[PDB]
Amino acid sequence: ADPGVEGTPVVGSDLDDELHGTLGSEQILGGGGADQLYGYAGNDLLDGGAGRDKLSGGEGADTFRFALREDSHRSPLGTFGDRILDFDPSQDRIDVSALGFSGLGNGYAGSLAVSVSDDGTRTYLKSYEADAQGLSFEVALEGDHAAALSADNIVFAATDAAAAGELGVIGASGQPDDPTV
Ligand SMILES: [Ca+2]
Ligand SMILES: [Ca+2]
Ligand SMILES: [Ca+2]
Ligand SMILES: [Ca+2]
Ligand SMILES: [Ca+2]
Ligand SMILES: [Ca+2]
Repeated sequence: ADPGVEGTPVVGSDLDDELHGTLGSEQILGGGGADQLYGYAGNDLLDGGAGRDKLSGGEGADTFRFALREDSHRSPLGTFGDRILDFDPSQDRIDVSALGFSGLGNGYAGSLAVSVSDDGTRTYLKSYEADAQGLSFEVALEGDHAAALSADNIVFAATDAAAAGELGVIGASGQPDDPTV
């Protein structure tokens, strides 16, 4: 075995990249260009920067923090929402407080309302808060686990875990039939 990492933010910040990271914890920043970022194993921190970025968190509890208000957002000019390949909605988290919103919008089961492209292709998650300038937050996911997304893994509560976990999904009811045929 021989290390010699070609990834990490050390190279290609302002232009399109292919960064393959280590099997340990890292801070990954894409910078400019449509980057292909791969965090792999370890608890990683990931920012995309300018452009529509394609990114994997990999194994470990990852933090998709993003750079500024100008990252993973939509504006009247067009969308710049990033494209996450393998987000784990149980283990990983996505920050949005400094860049998008602090109060979650419309949604149910402790979530934000999800969207799909069609029968296939990517799924999306949207925030329904926007700036008066039309700067809103949306992000695309191609793992198609929209059915498991929750606002619990969307971190706007300053990473404080004193609250949350409030669910009322539990329950049972029925209308039984009694045929004799
Ligand atoms: Ca780059
Ligand atoms: Ca980028
Ligand atoms: Ca890593
Ligand atoms: Ca980006
Ligand atoms: Ca990882
Ligand atoms: Ca992960």
